[PDB]
Amino acid sequence: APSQMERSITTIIDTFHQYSRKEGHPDTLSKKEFRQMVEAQLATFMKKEKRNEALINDIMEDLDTNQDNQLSFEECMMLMAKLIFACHEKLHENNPRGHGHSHGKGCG
Amino acid sequence: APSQMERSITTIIDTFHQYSRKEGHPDTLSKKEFRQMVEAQLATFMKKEKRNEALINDIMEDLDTNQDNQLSFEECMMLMAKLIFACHEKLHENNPRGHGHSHGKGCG
Ligand SMILES: [Ca+2]
Ligand SMILES: [Ca+2]
Ligand SMILES: [Ca+2]
Ligand SMILES: [Ca+2]
Ligand SMILES: [Zn+2]
Ligand SMILES: [Zn+2]
Ligand SMILES: [Zn+2]
Ligand SMILES: [Zn+2]
Repeated sequence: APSQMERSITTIIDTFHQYSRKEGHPDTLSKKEFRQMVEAQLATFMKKEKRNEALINDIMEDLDTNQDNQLSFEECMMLMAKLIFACHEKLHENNPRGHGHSHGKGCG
Repeated sequence: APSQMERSITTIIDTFHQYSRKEGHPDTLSKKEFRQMVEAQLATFMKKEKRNEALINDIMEDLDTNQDNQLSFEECMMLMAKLIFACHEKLHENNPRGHGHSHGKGCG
């Protein structure tokens, strides 16, 4: 049976395809598809981005490294990598040591 | 509420910590912790590695880029990146177009 780790990897890919298949090339994200994905799937991790079209505009341009106005899977995974690392760092910030009790924030 | 994508990112980090916290430094994987994680969490994605200590030995040495005999989070995420890309490619191989029906293999 698929492990928690394998399920998580598959779900990341499935989520990308849920938005990439809507219009244009079915394996790339148009601006509209990327914004939809960010607002629906990263509304907590990218809370300031969902309500701010401005930062989404910067991020699309940063990720679109071949300047073809769509995000390939490989281009979009640069964002996933940044999010994973940021979440790891924030998880540690929210779980300080030495309090003799647990914390439950996770990452934000 | 956390999205499927956010849940997947958190679960990846939680799975790393489930094995990194067992011994030694609580935020790095010893050889024993890494092998345990691979055998328990990547038994399908890395099916040939779980039953083959040999390939796990190569992978640990490839990932341990500072040669300190443990995998940091950053070092271990190089493996996660390779797995995500490999799963994406295999998902496409298992879902050929033009058959007029669905396929259900996912990635392996
Ligand atoms: Ca598309
Ligand atoms: Ca592009
Ligand atoms: Ca450890
Ligand atoms: Ca190391
Ligand atoms: Zn794809
Ligand atoms: Zn506290
Ligand atoms: Zn950690
Ligand atoms: Zn078929």
